[PDB]
Amino acid sequence: LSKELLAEYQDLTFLTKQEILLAHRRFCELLPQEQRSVESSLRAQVPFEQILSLPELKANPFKERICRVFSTSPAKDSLSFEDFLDLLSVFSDTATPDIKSHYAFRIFDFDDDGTLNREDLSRLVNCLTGEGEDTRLSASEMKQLIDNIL
Ligand SMILES: [Mg+2]
Repeated sequence: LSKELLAEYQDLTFLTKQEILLAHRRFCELLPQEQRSVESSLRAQVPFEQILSLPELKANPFKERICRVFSTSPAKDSLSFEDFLDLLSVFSDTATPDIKSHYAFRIFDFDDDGTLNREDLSRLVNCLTGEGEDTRLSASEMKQLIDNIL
């Protein structure tokens, strides 16, 4: 489903509390001492440089998409508390795969036109099949199969 499903989650609290505890400390480890107080973390965002610690984003080198797409801020390089938590919630593959699809989709979808564009289409079957590997090789054959399923 579209942001319609997640829209209901964020507007709620599907996010656990324990995970938050870790963020308060575990993360404050990379944040200055004068910021160790979660009090300044609710307004302060996590610098991209430090975010490199979160493997969740490792999915794509230039997470620049996570900042702008996942978060709506001018910096576009500092995960803010706001969504940060909401991310862990929506990132819950509890329900069917549909939820997961939205997770990886929105993240991989930088344009967000309403479907998988050449941009996502690649990064997509790329991670699954494995760009430049055994599966599909260097070529446009990615259209033959993708078109065979559609
Ligand atoms: Mg797209």
